Amino acid sequence: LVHVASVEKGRSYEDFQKVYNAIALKLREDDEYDNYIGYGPVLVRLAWHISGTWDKHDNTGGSYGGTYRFKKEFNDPSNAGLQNGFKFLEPIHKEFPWISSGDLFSLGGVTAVQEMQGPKIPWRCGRVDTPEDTTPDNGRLPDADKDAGYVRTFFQRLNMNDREVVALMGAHALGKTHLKNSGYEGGGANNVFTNEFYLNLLNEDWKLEKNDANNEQWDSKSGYMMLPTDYSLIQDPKYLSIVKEYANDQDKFFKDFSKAFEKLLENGITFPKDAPSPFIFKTLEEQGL
Ligand code: HEM
Ligand SMILES: CCOC(=O)c1cnc2ccccc2c1N
Repeated sequence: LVHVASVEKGRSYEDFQKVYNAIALKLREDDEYDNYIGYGPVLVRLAWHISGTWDKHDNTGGSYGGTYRFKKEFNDPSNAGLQNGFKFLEPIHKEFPWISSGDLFSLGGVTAVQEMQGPKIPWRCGRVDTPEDTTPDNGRLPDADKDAGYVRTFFQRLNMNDREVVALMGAHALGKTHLKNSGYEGGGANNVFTNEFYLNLLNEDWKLEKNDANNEQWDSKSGYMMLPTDYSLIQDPKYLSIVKEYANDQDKFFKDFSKAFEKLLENGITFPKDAPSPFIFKTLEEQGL
């Protein structure tokens, strides 16, 4: 099973920058969403979920196929709430129908991260829409009620190591949990990409409680929350070290996240030797737009 990247015919950097810009402009002007969080966080989550289906053992799933457009994956309980990201991207796709679904979904996550003042995420095109019988079964994305051993084992399926895992989890500084979506409630409702996930883990006084859906979560007096899988990053000594490193080094966190997030979005894709170099898109701000 090889998924070879194939550049959308006749497209170049500028074409993709235009799609980036459309997403970013819509992020700016659809700012009311989810009590003024905006769509940034959910678009980051969508990019991660469409990528997180990958299995290194047989090379199935991941972003290449754009199979989130299909009913089985669209309706995965693990993807509850992602329909909002899909709806956001739908007019974007109609404006730029030449882009593959997987390129669009992954590009939305890149754009969201950069537009929320995150690190630049290099991004490669060439994901190709594959048929419905390539859609991965439900159950490939991770549960939140688990411990560090689970997180570590889970992520080995996506060929991620401890540093990559800890880096990627910093995305949980963004957005919030929604009881109706996941059985968890709360979060900072933040839309600026920072290293505050790690600072919060280390600095808050956390109490493990049951929530209204009778799930376990960690709550702070200041009103932040952490999933059991989030908190496992300070229970495990290897993860804790890296948590401390990112809490104390914003630039290192940015750089490591950029690498891990790109890798996440590219898992399962074979890039031929004559493929274009990754693109680094300019923000609206850098374009004076
Ligand atoms: C152990 C792995 C992970 C687990 C168990 C997990 C679990 C969760 C849960 C339960 C939610 C709340 C969803 C809702 O209630 O709407 C959430 C939200 C979120 N997750 Fe994760 N996550 C994991 C890893 C990741 C990764 C690797 C990223 C991206 C790099 C990511 C990005 C996000 C973002 C941005 C949100 C907020 C979305 C919003 O505000 O709508 N997560 N996650
Ligand atoms: C502000 C950083 O710490 C948090 O408040 C926090 C912790 N875990 C989360 C897990 C999922 C979504 C949001 C999350 C979140 N916002």
